[PDB]
Amino acid sequence: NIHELWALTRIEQGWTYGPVRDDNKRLHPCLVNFHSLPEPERNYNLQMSGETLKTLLALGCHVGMADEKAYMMSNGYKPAPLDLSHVRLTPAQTTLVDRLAENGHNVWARDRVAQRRNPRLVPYRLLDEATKRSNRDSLCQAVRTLLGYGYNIEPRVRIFRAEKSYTVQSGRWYFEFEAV
Repeated sequence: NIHELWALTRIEQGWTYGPVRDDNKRLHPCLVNFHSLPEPERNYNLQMSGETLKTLLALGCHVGMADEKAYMMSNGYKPAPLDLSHVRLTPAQTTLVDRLAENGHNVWARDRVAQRRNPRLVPYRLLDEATKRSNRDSLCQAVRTLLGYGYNIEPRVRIFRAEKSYTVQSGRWYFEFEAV
C-alpha cells in the first residue's frame, strides 16, 4: 500500500511501467506488484518504510491496532485503494513521521557524504524547507495508510540595564521598550 504510493504516485510523474531503468525511458521495471520483482529491489520501497515502522515503534507512539487494518488510466499496473485515501490525521503524527524522515535521510547521509559536496550534507532539522516536503509527503502517506489501519501515532543569558548614575530615587517615572 506504500508501494502503491510509488505504483500510484511516482507513475503520476509522467512515468510508465516496463523494464528500462533510466529517466530518458520515462519507465521503471519495479512499478508493479512486490510479489513479482524481488523484495530487495522492491525493498527500495518497502524496506525503508519498514525501518520507518520499526522506528515508529521506537518513538513510543501509540501504534496499537484498532478495527480492521492494512482514477486516471495509467499504463501498466493500476492499484485502486479502498477506504484509505480519505483518512485524516492529528498534526503530531506528521512531526513523528518527519523525525522518521530525518533519521532515514541521515542514515542515508552516512554514505552520500562519503561520496562530492552533496546538497543534502545537512540533517533534516536544518535543511531548507522546500526539501522538507520531499520526505514529508511520503511520510504523510504512510500516516494515511497507518491511520487508515486505525493506528494512532502520539507519545547563556544576556541582560541589559541602565547606568547607576541615572537611577531614580524619587517621584513618578516611566520608561519604554519596543520588541523586535
